[PDB]
Amino acid sequence: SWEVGCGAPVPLVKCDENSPYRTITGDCNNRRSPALGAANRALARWLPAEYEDGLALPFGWTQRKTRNGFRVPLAREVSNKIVGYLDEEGVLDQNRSLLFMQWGQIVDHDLDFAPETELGSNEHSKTQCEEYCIQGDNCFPIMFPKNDPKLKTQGKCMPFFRAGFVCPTPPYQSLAREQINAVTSFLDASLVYGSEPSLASRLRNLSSPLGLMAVNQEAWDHGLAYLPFNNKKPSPCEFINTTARVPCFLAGDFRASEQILLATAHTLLLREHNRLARELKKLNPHWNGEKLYQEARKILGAFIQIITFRDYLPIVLGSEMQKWIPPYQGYNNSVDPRISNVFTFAFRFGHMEVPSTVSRLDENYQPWGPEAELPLHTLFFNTWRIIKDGGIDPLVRGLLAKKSKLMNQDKMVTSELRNKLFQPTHKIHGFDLAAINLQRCRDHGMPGYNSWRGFCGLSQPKTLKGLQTVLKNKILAKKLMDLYKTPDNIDIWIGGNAEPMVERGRVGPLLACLLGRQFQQIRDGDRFWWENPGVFTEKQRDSLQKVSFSRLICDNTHITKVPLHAFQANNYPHDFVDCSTVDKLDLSPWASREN
Ligand code: HEM
Ligand SMILES: *[C@@H]1O[C@H](CO)[C@@H](O[C@@H]2O[C@H](CO)[C@@H](O[C@H]3O[C@H](CO)[C@@H](O)[C@H](O)[C@@H]3O)[C@H](O)[C@H]2NC(C)=O)[C@H](O)[C@H]1NC(C)=O
Ligand SMILES: *[C@@H]1O[C@H](CO)[C@@H](O[C@@H]2O[C@H](CO)[C@@H](O[C@H]3O[C@H](CO)[C@@H](O)[C@H](O)[C@@H]3O)[C@H](O)[C@H]2NC(C)=O)[C@H](O)[C@H]1NC(C)=O
Ligand SMILES: *[C@@H]1O[C@H](CO)[C@@H](O[C@@H]2O[C@H](CO)[C@@H](O)[C@H](O)[C@H]2NC(C)=O)[C@H](O)[C@H]1NC(C)=O
Ligand SMILES: *[C@H]1O[C@H](CO)[C@@H](O[C@@H]2O[C@H](CO)[C@@H](O)[C@H](O)[C@H]2NC(C)=O)[C@H](O)[C@H]1NC(C)=O
Ligand SMILES: O=C(NO)c1ccccc1
Ligand SMILES: [Ca+2]
Repeated sequence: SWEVGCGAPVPLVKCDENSPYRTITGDCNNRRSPALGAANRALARWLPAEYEDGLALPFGWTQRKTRNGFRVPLAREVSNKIVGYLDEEGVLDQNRSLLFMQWGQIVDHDLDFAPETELGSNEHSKTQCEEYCIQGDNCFPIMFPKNDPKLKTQGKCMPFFRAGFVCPTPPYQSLAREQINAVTSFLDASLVYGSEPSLASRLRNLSSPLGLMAVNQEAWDHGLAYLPFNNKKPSPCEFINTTARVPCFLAGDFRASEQILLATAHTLLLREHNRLARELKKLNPHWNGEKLYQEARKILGAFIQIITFRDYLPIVLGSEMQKWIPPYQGYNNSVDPRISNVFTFAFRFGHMEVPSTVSRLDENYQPWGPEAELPLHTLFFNTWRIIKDGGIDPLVRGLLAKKSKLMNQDKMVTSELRNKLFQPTHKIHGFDLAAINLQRCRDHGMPGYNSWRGFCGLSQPKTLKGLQTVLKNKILAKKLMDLYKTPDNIDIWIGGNAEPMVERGRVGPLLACLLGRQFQQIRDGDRFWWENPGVFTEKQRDSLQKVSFSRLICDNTHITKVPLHAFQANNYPHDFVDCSTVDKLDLSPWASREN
């Protein structure tokens, strides 16, 4: 038999064979094979892993060893000589709002999570790594090259730890090391509810039987909900500001707090759960807290799927969408809904769409006062700005009137993320997401760029001349070549994002294929897909295709003018209409009588 083996990080409890709801861990979605899709299982491999020693070591761990005859360049150099750029002018997407970049972060979070390894608390393994930069075990440092400013100021390297893997978390030796996805593979709102039983419970307001999610006690937004604070101390949200001491938010996903905007979207989804939960009491008064919790939750899952598949993917896969995601013909038991290891790196394209600053706007959408615009890095793990500086209406207006950063070949990643990133584990805004990303592709044992080129049925460059034509850019290919000595060693992340963009989307051929495939799979393979004959009622369905993110805002904030098409660029006030004119969720085909 196949490696029908491992699974140790795995929880395990049972399946009700005809239940009308998703489990909290994704289990039992597939009847033949229960665990398919579930949290805490290895990420799927669409191709064999590629390691230095064959089973666990990454390329660029042993200095002597080469990859196809050449040394792999240090990550931070690829970052320095290619990704980075100085001039922020003319870098914004003329036809995408900031929201376009944010919604993506929400979905890449709903689908995947690889926790780093961590067995070294109260040991000097966190110090033997940050302070002394000595490789070993799960400490895989990002070493700085020569001619690097950070050298003169931060040390020899940036600490970095390898991602957790299945079976244990200690020394494993026989099949190749596979990394862990720690959230459910189906798009189901597990970022709002959590992917664990342990946790979905702590997020809920059980004390009361209305199916409410627990909200913040200490603070309220002009009389509105706030994700609840988190116990865990030292939470670094109070480190960026020791005077204010405002903890991070506790949510379905642990990353809710990296940045003030993602934290804002998490609050817009929480309120809406409660808004639906309490409206569902009004129409079906004999429904218990659990019943309310589920049908409410079950809906939000639909809101996310719809918007994702209706308003988000076609302006991304562009014209390529149809070549990958055929219309929906119904659940197919033979499809593997799992998230592949490569997709988790393919979705990081969203990193080139992050602008350099976040704006705050007043009611007539104007600069919210003196310091209304802040550079991005002052917002990593920043909760005090929301709590003590306006709430979210000013911020949410921002995501609409403002634009995303257009990914473009000469300016890729903003400096805010490439030079001034802040990590929870350490205490300096001084990391590089590009380098970190590039190392991560290696930690996970990812096959080179041309492998994937071949996998998707695309040509495969072997020469500068070949690379110039594919990338359609002479200088870019040249630098890629000077560093990788062969298109075959080019880390897929940099590989994928350097290809020009497909017509009407925001990503190239390769990446369109990888993403194109994954969402096709998580849709055809989701038994709880919302367009699935059975999940909701026929009337209930027509009710739902009437949703917009524009409506979501109106119901949960005090913004009165929003646009009809939140994702594409929209100016105020021409493209801004008042809430009263926006279609709404008719919760009646839900209204029960006789239950
Ligand atoms: C201001 C915006 C953003 C910030 C500050 C940010 C920050 C980060 C950080 C620190 C990591 C951990 C990386 C690693 O250790 O390997 C990460 C991972 C990641 N990000 Fe982002 N990110 C942002 C936006 C986005 C967007 C917009 C997308 C997609 C549209 C995205 C997709 C991903 C993916 C796929 C990962 C690896 C995830 C996993 O599987 O655990 N990110 N980000
Ligand atoms: C950490 O957060 C602090 C509060 O959470 C923040 O200090 C607060 O912000 C400013 C200080 O410049 C003050 O706010 C308003 O009042 C001043 C006059 O004092 C006005 O001139 C300003 O326009 C402003 O609207 C608050 O009084 C101050 N609060 C306290 C208790 O001092 C810090 O700025 C943050 N520090 C860091 C390093 O991020
Ligand atoms: C800014 O981006 C927008 C999306 O990329 C774009 O609007 C879209 O243009 C498409 C053409 O690809 C139109 O196509 C739709 O036509 C009818 C609706 O009348 C529908 O039956 C079809 O399904 C089809 O999607 C749309 O009108 C629009 N996109 C959507 C999803 O409706 C803008 O043109 C861009 N702005 C500029 C100035 O270029
Ligand atoms: C159900 O979905 C699966 C997707 O994995 C489909 O699998 C295809 O079936 C063919 C047989 O005709 C296999 O050779 C391939 O694995 C898949 N086709 C292609 C072109 O790759 C399956 O056909 C779907 N079937 C139904 C009835 O829905
Ligand atoms: C959710 O459960 C109940 C229901 O709202 C919350 O109790 C309310 O608390 C606020 C002030 O904290 C006041 O409206 C009343 O004291 C309570 N009203 C009712 C109807 O009970 C409780 O605060 C929430 N639970 C959590 C953990 O926040
Ligand atoms: O994975 C993140 N964002 O997508 C993230 C991870 C660790 C610390 C801060 C942010
Ligand atoms: Ca999920």
